[PDB]
Amino acid sequence: PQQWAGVVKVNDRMGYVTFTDAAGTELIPTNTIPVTLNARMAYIYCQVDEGQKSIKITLLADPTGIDATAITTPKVGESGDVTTNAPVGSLSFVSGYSTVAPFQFSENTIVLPVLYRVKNVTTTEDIKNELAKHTFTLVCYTDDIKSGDTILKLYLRYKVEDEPAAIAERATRTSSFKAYEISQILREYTLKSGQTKPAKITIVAQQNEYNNKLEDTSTIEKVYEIEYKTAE
Ligand SMILES: [Cl-]
Ligand SMILES: [Cl-]
Ligand SMILES: [Cl-]
Repeated sequence: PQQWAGVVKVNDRMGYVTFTDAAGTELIPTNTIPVTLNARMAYIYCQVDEGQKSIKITLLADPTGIDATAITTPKVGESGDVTTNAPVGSLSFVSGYSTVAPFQFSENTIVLPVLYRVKNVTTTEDIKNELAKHTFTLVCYTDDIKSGDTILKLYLRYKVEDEPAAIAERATRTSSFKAYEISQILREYTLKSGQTKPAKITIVAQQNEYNNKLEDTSTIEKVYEIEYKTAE
């Protein structure tokens, strides 16, 4: 009974939820309690049921939604823009037998692995409340897109909804995947560049390997690359 965890698209199949992996295989839950996850994208932990385009699975944990917001705005300081107030640890961590970095899920979706620092809380309610304070927004500044541009550059804007000193104290290591539907971004990129698709998407992050202080001399900028692929 092979086991697997990973990022999947969430399907609404006439009211029942199924999933689709990055290879395009539909994963059909056979759990006796219905899946009720309301997300566009998810992280699941599962096993393949015995008796082998669709595979029946048993979920081994409650599915987790991982949707995050991608926006376009013309430049820094305009409507919808977000100001970073915390550094990530990295946009990479260990998944399976290797490290994973920002990657392409489908023509419409990309995924950021985020390694970051949270407050040390212990009640289930508190942990859930703490996690909700962290928002990872990808921003495309459309004024920066010029005619012919083959590179789509996105800024990770990471905001913690807490006071500056409490942000600085966070030290508990956490990992999460964040999935971004980027069709609207791609549409705007096409209109400004005249290109049908970018050769690559770049993700620009403020990260700090040592502490959670944004204005620390250890905070660096790091650019992660995604080679953008299509069936066409
Ligand atoms: Cl569920
Ligand atoms: Cl509790
Ligand atoms: Cl570049």
